[PDB]
Amino acid sequence: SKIGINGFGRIGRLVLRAALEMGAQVVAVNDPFIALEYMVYMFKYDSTHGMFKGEVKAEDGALVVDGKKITVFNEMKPENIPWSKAGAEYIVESTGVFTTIEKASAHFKGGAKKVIISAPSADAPMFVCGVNLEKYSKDMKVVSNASCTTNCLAPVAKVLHENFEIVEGLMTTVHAVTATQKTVDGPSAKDWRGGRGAAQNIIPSSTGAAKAVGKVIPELDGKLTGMAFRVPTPNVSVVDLTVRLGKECSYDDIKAAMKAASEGPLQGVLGYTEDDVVSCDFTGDNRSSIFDAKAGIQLSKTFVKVVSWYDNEFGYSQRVIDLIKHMQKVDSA
Amino acid sequence: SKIGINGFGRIGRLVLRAALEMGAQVVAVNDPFIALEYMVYMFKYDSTHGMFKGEVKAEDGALVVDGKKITVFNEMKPENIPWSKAGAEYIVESTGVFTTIEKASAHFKGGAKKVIISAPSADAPMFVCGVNLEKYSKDMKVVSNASCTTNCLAPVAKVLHENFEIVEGLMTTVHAVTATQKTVDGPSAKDWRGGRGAAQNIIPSSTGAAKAVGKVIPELDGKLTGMAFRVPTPNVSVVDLTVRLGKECSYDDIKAAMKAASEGPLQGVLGYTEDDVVSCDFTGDNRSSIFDAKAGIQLSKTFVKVVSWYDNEFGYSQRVIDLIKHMQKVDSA
Amino acid sequence: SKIGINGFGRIGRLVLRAALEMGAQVVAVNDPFIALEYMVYMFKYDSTHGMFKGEVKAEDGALVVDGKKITVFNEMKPENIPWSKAGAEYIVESTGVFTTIEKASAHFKGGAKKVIISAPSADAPMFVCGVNLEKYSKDMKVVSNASCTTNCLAPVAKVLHENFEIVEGLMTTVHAVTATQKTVDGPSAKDWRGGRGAAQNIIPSSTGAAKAVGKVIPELDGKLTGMAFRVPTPNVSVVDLTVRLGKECSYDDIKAAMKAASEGPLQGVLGYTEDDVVSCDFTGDNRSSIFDAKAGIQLSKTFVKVVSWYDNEFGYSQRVIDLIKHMQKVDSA
Amino acid sequence: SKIGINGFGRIGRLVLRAALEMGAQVVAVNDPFIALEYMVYMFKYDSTHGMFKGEVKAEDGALVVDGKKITVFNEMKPENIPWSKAGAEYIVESTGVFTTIEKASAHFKGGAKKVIISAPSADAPMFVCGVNLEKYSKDMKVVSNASCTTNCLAPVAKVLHENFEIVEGLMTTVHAVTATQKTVDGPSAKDWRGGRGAAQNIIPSSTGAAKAVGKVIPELDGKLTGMAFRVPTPNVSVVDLTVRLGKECSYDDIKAAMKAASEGPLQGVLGYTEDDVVSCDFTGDNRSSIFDAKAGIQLSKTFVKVVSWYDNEFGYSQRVIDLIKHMQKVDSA
Repeated sequence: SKIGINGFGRIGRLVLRAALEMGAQVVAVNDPFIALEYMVYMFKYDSTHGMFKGEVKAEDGALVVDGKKITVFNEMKPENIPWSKAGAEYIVESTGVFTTIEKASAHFKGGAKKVIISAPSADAPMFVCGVNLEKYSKDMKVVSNASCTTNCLAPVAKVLHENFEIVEGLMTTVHAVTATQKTVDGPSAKDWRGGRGAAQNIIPSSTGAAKAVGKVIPELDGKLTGMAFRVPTPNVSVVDLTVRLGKECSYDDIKAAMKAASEGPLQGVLGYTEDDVVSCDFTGDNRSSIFDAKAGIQLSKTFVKVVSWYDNEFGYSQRVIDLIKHMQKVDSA
Repeated sequence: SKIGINGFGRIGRLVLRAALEMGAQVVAVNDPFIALEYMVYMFKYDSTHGMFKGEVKAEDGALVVDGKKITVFNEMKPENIPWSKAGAEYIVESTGVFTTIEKASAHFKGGAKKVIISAPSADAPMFVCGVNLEKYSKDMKVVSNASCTTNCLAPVAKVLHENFEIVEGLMTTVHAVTATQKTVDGPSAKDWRGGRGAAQNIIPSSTGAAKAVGKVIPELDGKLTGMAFRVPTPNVSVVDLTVRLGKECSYDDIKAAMKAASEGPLQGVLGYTEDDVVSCDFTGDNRSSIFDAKAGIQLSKTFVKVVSWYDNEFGYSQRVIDLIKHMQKVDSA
Repeated sequence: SKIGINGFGRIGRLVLRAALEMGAQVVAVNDPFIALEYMVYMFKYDSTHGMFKGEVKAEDGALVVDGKKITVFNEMKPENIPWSKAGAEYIVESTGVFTTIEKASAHFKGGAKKVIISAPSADAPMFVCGVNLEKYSKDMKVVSNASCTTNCLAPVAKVLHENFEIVEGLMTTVHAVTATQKTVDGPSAKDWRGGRGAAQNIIPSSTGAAKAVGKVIPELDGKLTGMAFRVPTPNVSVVDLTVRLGKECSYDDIKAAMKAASEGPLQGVLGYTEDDVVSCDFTGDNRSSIFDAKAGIQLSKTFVKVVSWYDNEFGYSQRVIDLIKHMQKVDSA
Repeated sequence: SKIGINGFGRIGRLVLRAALEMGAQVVAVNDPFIALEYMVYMFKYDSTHGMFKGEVKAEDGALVVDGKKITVFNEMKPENIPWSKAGAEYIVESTGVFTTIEKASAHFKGGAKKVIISAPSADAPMFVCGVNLEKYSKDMKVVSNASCTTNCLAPVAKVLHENFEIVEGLMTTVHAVTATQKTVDGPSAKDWRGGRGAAQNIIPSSTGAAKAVGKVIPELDGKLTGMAFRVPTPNVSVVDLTVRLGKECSYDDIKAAMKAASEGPLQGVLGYTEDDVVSCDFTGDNRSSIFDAKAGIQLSKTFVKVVSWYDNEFGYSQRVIDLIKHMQKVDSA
């Protein structure tokens, strides 16, 4: 699908695993810091998701994954990456720093057609698969796939709001550790709690996730907000949404509405389970949000707490490829 | 004080540490399973709270801690413990098994004057220090000190209800691992999620805490309920309380009300901080509930989330001694 | 291959995964404690090794795994398990308690032909695949597959001794946590260090592994001994063998000898790598021992330290099926 | 004492804590990256060693700890720190970057009298308190305090060599995580294993410790070498030393020799225990090396394994202050 990836960090590298897994075609990778023999090692071994089953080798200055030759570039500034040379047209911008339309637009100088920011953007239209893809029009040059917690929250909020109306809600995500955290207490000037030892601590943290759902589902703007607790697990997180509903209902109506949407309009985005699951059961899960039927609780006919799991690395990687596929189809119709 | 302790598990051992920290007097300990020389070792060394500072030895069938002799019994059945033989009068029943009035009364067959269940009871009146100690009357022979999460929830629920009226609240506690969990996946018949590998997993779980607050503050009965997530930390937990309030207010009004209560009627039970704290900052904290001012969020003038920390092992042990000291005052008044 | 498994704990349950994976046929499972709906859950979800990809259901009092109907029994005493009724002939005895020939022999009363103890036996001949299988003769009714650390140590010691002669050696295994450990400091009367919180601690522990290599390779009897440090990882362990050799050599002769044996007589038992591997890279590995070329060190021409990884759960499960296959072939020739 | 500290990372902060614990006087701290109000916070709160007991505030551009004013500089280059301005004379250079005599000499441009590198040095004479302090002469202007693992190895190597003669030794340290590791898999160009997820993994690593002992005890030069395994614990490490000895002996002779040295010439540096200890029992331990008597094993009268614990953050910080106090005595003698 002429995909180029900028950044070979955790998201770039798993977006590449996802593409391979989904039959997609990545033709170029850019990273200023990882050299090609290091790229091979990093792609091949993964402590959370297992060793890549397939051949990964460096051959003539290209990364070669199961025969697929991927051109590698090591440019510092996006404007200088020669995307056109590899034939990379739609590029996943995963560095975390070129996230606004102006900045992401620097990929057009090297011949990119469209840029997909895999992070919240302050101004590029944000998409969540299964919720607002019909808003995408081929004239959008730079889009964003929002965050992995927005991709978990927005499914479950779409179903709750369509059927019972969300009057207001407050969310907590119990989130696995990330790369921005510290093995032992270290400096983190912009977030003091975030520099404290990640394996030792439950750490309060912020999240713009519930805010961003107000952008993906405009009717929920200003009705949701939340926070995060980082806890010592390597991956897979859980949204805990407490919501005041507009229409009286039972918990079995909430379970029935969620099962119905996982079977139809949100098939493959929203999952449904009634088992005694814990977080390791969703390592490698491709869905954006998996509603846990037995964990939620209802205090009253309009006040309830809903629980939804997400593999914060893997489901979001798979959604980046889904948004590119949707985009391509819309741009060639 | 003439305290006796039944059970030498984490609660029993740490109530012995708290007594010694607080000048209270423990004269006998019973455990059917832990022999005297193993008691010396388990009390002396503690992975979370550290080595006991002071001398701990077994001398003539007694446990001697800083010169104090503690008679040791190894009886399976309460009715068989010779409490009067050791001069033990106020028994902390900490095994978790004899929690109703009918079952805890077996201690009177051995000469006990009062029994304090250090766990929730289906029927013994439950106390939270700072919230309802004035309900205690000297004719109550069996009382309960409720649980560590109720001791964290109830102070915060009391200030919120007094000042703004709680209409409805749903609670989550992000809870450190406990002795009932498993190092690797194994059998837990009653609670299948609870048998899954504790260091690997975020584990949904139940909590009666929120329900128990309706017992302690009768006007919150049926207005509150909640759940727990067990996460891989050895100690210290956090209550995440989402509440709809009767009176409109700002978050600064909630902060002011908590600060004031921690300086006055709840001094020593409820703490207040505005620092960038994490859970390891509360290891060894003696207070029942520390309101984290900076972590809460308010969505509207009546819908807010409040975060309060607690060292689930240690604040609770100290409260058991405070409950016994209150009781001995009323009983000899 | 008419296999019956006694015990549905971690080894029993992964021996069943291994059998399915290897085309073997298990016709019965016995466990007194796990009921069939709990067996389905436990087999299906695994925090370390992933969800079973396949259908697992209870159907008419049988566990049915991908069409394979497995009869379940819930007997407390091995003598009473009716193995003959399901046609279970070779039974994997994995409970950890019926480990001597007399005790394991209790399976013959229910019609078992041969018993394979998946633990060290004090008296049943111990086998390690790739090292002493030719010692097996069809008249042996009860054999043992030794332990997962013996299955890692014995390969690597066979190669070192055949080529350079082991004069003496001392081993340390840095071992992942096991089921006998405790989430927080708890009682463990027979091993006080072993009751201390597993996620918090490096814990010295014993191991009979090096002793048992003296039984599998009789020429090394009395020349090896060692110990274990339990550390907070859920699976995959590493042997660190420090050895005084009889013949002068270089580290490159040790690497060459190990590569040669992994390519021929020890193919599939002993692996060889020169990558920058860490323990998660061997989760799911089927080999008994994987020699790490870059981690070992040589001080002198006869004194060296060798490093070998093993997935202490998975490789040993796969070897139990390999020993049964070898046995069957030898018993029907 | 007039101590200055360069760097406010884990070693810098804990050397400030140790000085205050020991009555020593620190008059200035430099860190280019950590601002004064963030210094207050990082010093006050500590996940492993706990909250500082005492008042810590920023007052007029100074860090005031228990009434003591500490002038703060934020200079990138040593030559630019105005050490004489604050009356700082003995500088603990703890950044890890200025470790040779040529690089550490940049501190004299600012008025320093002596520089103590709190890390190994390629050329500054290295000291281990208790082993070779008598080699210090007042003309040495730049010295090194070696590393925390050398401070654990060298006392134990000294008793073993004095009494039985070390012919050959290979060491492994099972080492807690450090600040150079990663919460999740990421880039570590120089050391690929060291970038893999620290809480997930046992990680082979290098150590110069054993080589450095040949510098500190010149007769062990070239007789020792070793490696490290980084494991998921926040602090406290253990040396596993396998040694061939010149003189035949029993393990009881090694125990007796260690016990005697800890009562006499190594009192305070080497500790001795015979309890069932685990690593959390040594958090905050001030000693450099605690011999665990019960964990070692002896194969033959000349081949034994010795286990010694150390709190890699804390014993080392205390030794830096002991080295400075020795130096100030000799310099004013």
